[PDB]
Amino acid sequence: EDICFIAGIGDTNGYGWGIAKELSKRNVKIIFGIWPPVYNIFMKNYKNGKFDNDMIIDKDKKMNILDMLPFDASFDTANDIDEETKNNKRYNMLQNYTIEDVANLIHQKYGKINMLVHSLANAKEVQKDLLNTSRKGYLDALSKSSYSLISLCKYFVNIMKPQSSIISLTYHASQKVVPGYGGGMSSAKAALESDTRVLAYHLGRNYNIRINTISAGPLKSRAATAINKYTFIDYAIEYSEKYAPLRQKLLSTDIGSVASFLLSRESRAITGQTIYVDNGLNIMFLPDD
Amino acid sequence: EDICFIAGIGDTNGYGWGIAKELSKRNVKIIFGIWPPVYNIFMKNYKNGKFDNDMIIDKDKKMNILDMLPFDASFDTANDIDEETKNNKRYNMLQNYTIEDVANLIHQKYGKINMLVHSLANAKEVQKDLLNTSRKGYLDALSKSSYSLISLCKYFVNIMKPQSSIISLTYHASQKVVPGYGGGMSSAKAALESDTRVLAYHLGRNYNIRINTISAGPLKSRAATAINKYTFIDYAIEYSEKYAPLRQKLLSTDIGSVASFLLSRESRAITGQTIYVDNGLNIMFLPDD
Ligand SMILES: NC(=O)C1=CN([C@@H]2O[C@H](COP(=O)(O)OP(=O)(O)OC[C@H]3O[C@@H](n4cnc5c(N)ncnc54)[C@H](O)[C@@H]3O)[C@@H](O)[C@H]2O)C=CC1
Ligand SMILES: NC(=O)C1=CN([C@@H]2O[C@H](COP(=O)(O)OP(=O)(O)OC[C@H]3O[C@@H](n4cnc5c(N)ncnc54)[C@H](O)[C@@H]3O)[C@@H](O)[C@H]2O)C=CC1
Repeated sequence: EDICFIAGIGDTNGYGWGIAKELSKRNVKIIFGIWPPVYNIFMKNYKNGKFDNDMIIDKDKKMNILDMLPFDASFDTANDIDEETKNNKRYNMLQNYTIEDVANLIHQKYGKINMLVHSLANAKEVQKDLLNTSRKGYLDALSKSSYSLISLCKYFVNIMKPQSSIISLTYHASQKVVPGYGGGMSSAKAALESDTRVLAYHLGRNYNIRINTISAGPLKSRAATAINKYTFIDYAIEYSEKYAPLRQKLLSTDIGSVASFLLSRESRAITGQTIYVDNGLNIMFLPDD
Repeated sequence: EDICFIAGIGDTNGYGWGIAKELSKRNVKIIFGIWPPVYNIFMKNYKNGKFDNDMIIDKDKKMNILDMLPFDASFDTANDIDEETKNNKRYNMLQNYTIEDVANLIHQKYGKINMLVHSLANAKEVQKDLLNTSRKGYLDALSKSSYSLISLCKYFVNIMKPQSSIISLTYHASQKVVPGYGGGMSSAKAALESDTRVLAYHLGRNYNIRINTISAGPLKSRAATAINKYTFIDYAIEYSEKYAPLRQKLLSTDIGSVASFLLSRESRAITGQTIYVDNGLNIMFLPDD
């Protein structure tokens, strides 16, 4: 029985969904971690069957979601919750949404898991360029998009089985400059990739757990659409579809099937790596046009 | 009907064999390309059942070998083979072993294939360090170990279906220095890796075909043993098992399962990449003890 917790899903148009979809093809139980502010709305859409078609698997089956829990990557433990949030309308009717709390919650209800997916990003000033990003906004991007991975590993390793696997999503902006990806997001991804290597060492040596990161190509999702700089995401997609070695549309399931492989034992020898799933765009220097 | 041609197998102790074994789990037909000098010995052992145990695939499956053909990567076409090798004791009783001839041969007997594996390397002066390698020895290593890939692509591309996949094997000595990996082999691996990217562009744009390379960890194979440096290989294996993030023996089938994934459609969005399957050793800078 393989159980996978996916941190970072707010709809069916992101990478988290493509990953859950592909893992279902392999019969793995899925648990969603939903950011509190969109939890109730997500449950409403779910309950009203708005995701039904999106849950049908190729092999003529239904995606099996074990559970859906409110989850906020910016809070490590219960005593980290501040006043302003502890009174927020969207957080009031919710409890146990901190990293340690969800880990205890999952362990208590379903036992130990063996697959972990970090699929979340957030930066307050993603619209501003690096030079004009404030210290507060910069640290916010790193806390939510980078440190969250470290904390997830620290708390979930206690409820994971040996030889389990972890993955996260990153973007090439960390290695090469892409104008438009601001707010410290490029910085956060750079830390994520570096941290993945160091975590691979500690997790590998002490628990025999693997951890890799997938560098994906452009995907018109909510997080992306909110980067605007006809917006940043529309440009990257068009560019990728014109100049990438492989001229085909990049689907969330393309990252999903690769994630599925990295999360399985088929890849027991791969760890601390940044795997590119972008139709090869990253190998290009000079375009044809 | 998936058909894969594996170029570079002289026994069951190499990566070519582990790859063949893993591909058989997915029921893909295997065609072996055997270097002429060792063709007779290999057929002899196979015939006398000296590989029957190695052909056992976990699930009691029996490795499915479609065909076994003599093959020499140093010759592009029939009129490339010199008089000497032509009348050589080991080549006399054989024919159609050049790159162009095996392609036409496979096509004529089985039609188009969709999987190509370049699993060979060779260097006359591997025992010498770069500084002391002659021009002749250097060009020989590149000719046999690097150009062979480009040539294989040129002739096999015509007998491959769209969306097919190609992989080769490389070693980290191309990116970082490992004393002992001489004769221009480090050079050859560097070329192969760069060529993999360039070919991904061409193969991808014109044939919608993918090509990637696997950077494997140390394996005590025949080619590896030739690198007399208690030999280079024993050191590398011992060093990998004591310092890699994942302390475990690296099996040929570990590279095999990754090869299998890259050759299947599950990796449609990956191309031109160098994927490390080395228990994570490449991410380390300073060893522990
Ligand atoms: N869309 C793209 O073009 C690319 C995306 N990526 C990465 O893929 C990952 C997922 O992003 P997408 O599928 O693009 O977008 P997405 O918008 O579907 O997913 C991001 C999720 O993070 C959640 N989030 C924000 N702050 C949170 C917090 N404090 N706690 C928990 N959840 C929180 C949101 O609810 C959202 O569902 C991100 O890490 C992103 O950087 C990597 C390459 C490209
Ligand atoms: N063993 C190791 O530690 C590592 C090996 N590699 C690569 O893996 C690939 C396969 O090597 P191994 O499994 O190590 O050794 P192997 O010695 O079993 O296989 C190489 C094969 O190439 C064939 N060969 C040599 N010249 C040829 C020619 N002109 N035409 C056709 N075949 C020819 C040999 O018969 C041999 O079977 C090589 O490209 C090697 O560089 C990459 C990382 C590590």
